[PDB]
Amino acid sequence: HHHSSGLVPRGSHMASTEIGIIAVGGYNEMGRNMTAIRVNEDIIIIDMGIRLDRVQIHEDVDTDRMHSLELIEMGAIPDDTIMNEVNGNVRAIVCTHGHLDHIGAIPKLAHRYAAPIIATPYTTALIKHQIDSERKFGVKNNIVALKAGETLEITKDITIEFINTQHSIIDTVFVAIHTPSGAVVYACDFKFDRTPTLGEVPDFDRLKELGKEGVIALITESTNAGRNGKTPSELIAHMMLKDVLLGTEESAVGMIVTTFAAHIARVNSIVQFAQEMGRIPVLLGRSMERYVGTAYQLGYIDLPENVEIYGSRRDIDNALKKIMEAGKDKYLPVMTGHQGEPGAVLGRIANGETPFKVETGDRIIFSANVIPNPMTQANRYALETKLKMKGARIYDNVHVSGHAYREDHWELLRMLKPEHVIPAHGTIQMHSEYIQMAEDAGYSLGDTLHLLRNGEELYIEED
Amino acid sequence: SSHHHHHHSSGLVPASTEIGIIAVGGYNEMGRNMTAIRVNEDIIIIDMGIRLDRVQIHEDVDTDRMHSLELIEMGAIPDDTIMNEVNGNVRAIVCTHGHLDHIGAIPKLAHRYAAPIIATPYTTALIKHQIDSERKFGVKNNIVALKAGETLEITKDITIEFINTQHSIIDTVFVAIHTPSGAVVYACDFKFDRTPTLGEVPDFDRLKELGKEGVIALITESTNAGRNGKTPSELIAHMMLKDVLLGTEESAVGMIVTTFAAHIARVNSIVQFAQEMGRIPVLLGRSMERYVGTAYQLGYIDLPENVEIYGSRRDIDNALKKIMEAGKDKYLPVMTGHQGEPGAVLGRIANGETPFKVETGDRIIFSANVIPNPMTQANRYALETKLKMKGARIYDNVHVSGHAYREDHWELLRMLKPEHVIPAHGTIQMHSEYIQMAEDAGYSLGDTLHLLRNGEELYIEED
RNA sequence: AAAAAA
RNA sequence: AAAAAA
Ligand SMILES: [Zn+2]
Ligand SMILES: [Zn+2]
Ligand SMILES: [Zn+2]
Ligand SMILES: [Zn+2]
Repeated sequence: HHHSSGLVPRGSHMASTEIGIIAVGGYNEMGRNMTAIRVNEDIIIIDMGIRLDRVQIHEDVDTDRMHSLELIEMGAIPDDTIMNEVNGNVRAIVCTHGHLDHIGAIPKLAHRYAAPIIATPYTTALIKHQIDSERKFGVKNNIVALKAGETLEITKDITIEFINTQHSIIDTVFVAIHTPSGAVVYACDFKFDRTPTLGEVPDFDRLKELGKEGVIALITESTNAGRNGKTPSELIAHMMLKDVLLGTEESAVGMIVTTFAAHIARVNSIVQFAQEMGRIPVLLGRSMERYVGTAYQLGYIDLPENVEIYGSRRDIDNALKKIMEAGKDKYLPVMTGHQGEPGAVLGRIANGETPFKVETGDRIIFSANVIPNPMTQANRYALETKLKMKGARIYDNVHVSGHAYREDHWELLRMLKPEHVIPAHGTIQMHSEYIQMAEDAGYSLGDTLHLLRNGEELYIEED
Repeated sequence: SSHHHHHHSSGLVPASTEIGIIAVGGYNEMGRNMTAIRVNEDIIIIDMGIRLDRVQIHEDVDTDRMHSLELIEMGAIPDDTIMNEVNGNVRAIVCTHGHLDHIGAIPKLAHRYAAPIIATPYTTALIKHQIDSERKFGVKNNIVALKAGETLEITKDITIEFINTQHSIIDTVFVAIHTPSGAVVYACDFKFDRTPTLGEVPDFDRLKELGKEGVIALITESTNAGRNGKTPSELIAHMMLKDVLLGTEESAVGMIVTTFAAHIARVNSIVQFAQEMGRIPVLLGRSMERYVGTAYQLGYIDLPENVEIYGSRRDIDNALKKIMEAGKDKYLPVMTGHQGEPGAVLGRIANGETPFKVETGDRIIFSANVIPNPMTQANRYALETKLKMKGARIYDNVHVSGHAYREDHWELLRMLKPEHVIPAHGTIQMHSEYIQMAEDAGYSLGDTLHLLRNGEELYIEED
């Protein structure tokens, strides 16, 4: 009557953890990133960012005076009101680095959470400055510096680990949240760089170790997952910049370099080249003085003792007057204004509001890309037109990306071996590209590969 | 009553040379370049090239068997019949380098001119091979090897000087035709590279000397004059390739590199990297063997004694079978097929017509660009689809251009100080970009800056 | 941005 | 691909 069919060994389940991946902002767009990681009833927030272009489309703005609710209505700050309906209490806010798409919304949203703000030293300095620049939301959260390779136990069941990585700003980290059932890894704004000009090479060994210890979920940026191959190293930008600055038959012509003030590796390269060219490096711009000086006071960069740094309008105008009468061949001005921002040094120069006069053949080196949005594109077009009309020669895009490419994401999937993968930090189109890469690696959409929209919670019941 | 005055000039001399710039091919399109420089009745032809896409659009066509007139009707070679209306006798044919857009039409057009063919040693080797495979015209011009930095006296009034430059193939030169009234400089397919991995740095000193001695006219390529800034050095391609090949956590996976067979510097880099990776470099492909062997056999490269080189179908299939049974992680195959050419090694592999089987995770590195015309785009798309469907990971465009950018052209204008400038070697759109740069430098179109079409002769007289 | 092809 | 603004 009855035949035996077979046997199956049932596994043990010694620890049941309910994980929640909550997408607050930056899953439908570039900017205003915010993620919440729930471990049963505790919540770790990662990255309260701003979306700058939605600010730029309104002329009468002054983000500093606006309340967070209007900023949410504008879509510039993550709509974190969904947090009142996530089942848990926030125990920490973590920021992976100091870019505004990760810390820009801190002074508008952090004060409502009874939780510290945990970040790397440079990031904590930048967060403190960002909060100090507003006196409308009095945000006085405890601010904790956690260095890369260090751990901090936030709950008996939750620990936070920073992993060193590379990016277009120093002191970027992966975040690993360790839970009774494994690790949740957050990797947004990262880049593998085996030859960085500043810092150490990302911790591939620890990444393999984490992959072997158990990763429940990987939250990772999708920004350049559609660019084939691997990201070029910062060394490539360094060498291209060296060739533009030194490899020329027009040594004694005027030269200006503009780049991101927070791109400390790039700025460091530029000032060392200045020493090679026999020119004095002159950093111009409030943001230049702030960011480079902060880096210097934390021991992140070294600086030649002939460097000159001016952030004040009249010190800047005076330095430019001194440069003009001493000879532009005698200095290398590194200044703000690469996106044509009004009020930045290069834009005031282009408008003739300056003692510095651009002449035919003067070289202007944009060690940056143009941010692909119509607003910044219009500003850069106006600035470049003005500079070209005064005879300047433009060296654009002397630059490499700060984001992992498709094959970098492939390698990170192979190292971390996550049970689940969640693309973050982009549009649904960038997520599409990531999804096709992840399917190539074995993941399945809606099963182990998850497409989230702003305001959605993915629940993971890990045995 | 009314009165004024004027000084009449003397009709006396304080012996007249007429210069002619004749555009035959390559001024309306990419490919089939050919220029004629006339000094009163003597003519120096520069570059009889082929335009390959006009061949590719016709099904199953044997250019080697075709007459010159059918090829001209196809648009695939310069229409030199206009030479029967130019008042002079051709005294020399000069080729600036061995690319097919400069030498491909030689076995169809050179034999009708009572003149030698003058080129650099490597270029002469390639020309001799090109003639040997010709099967319709009996070509018996003498081929004279002239090294860079040497001069050769062609007529009582005309000498030819080669100046070394950098390009995507070794032994490229500028040509300076010295006449009684000054020099005519031809600079097509050149690139400034202060750190080349092969050859010497272009002779900037001689270029300045020429500019000060007197240059009547500069004929120059416009190919990338619309690219802002300066061309990245070949060292950049070298370092990107080094990082792709060496910078990975997947040491023991299969890797295949494809690149231009004539890019001897790139191939040299790849083989030295193979030595670093602990793999055996195996060059596969008829063109690979021909070009690399000619370079090695003339002392342009050195090669490790473990290198293997196979141009024959069965040596190739045997080497691939040996690679599969010895382990793909133990070899670095450098092969033809980067444009998806049918019959090339990579294409036959993708078609599964070889012992080599591509598996998931195998890396295919195109150290090349996709040539922007619909035919090669279709071929590369088919090849890439086939490779991706077999699990390959694609690293594309690990590559830098071999052509000067806008500011490189600016500095060459500043060095050579030509009286007249003539853009060549591109479409009228590329010439538009050049013209806009040259107007920035003081030239005026139709006066000292001249946009010529195929089949036009520009006259340059003495004041 | 000018091949591949034995 | 996330600013500037003494
Ligand atoms: Zn960032
Ligand atoms: Zn970001
Ligand atoms: Zn060429
Ligand atoms: Zn060419």
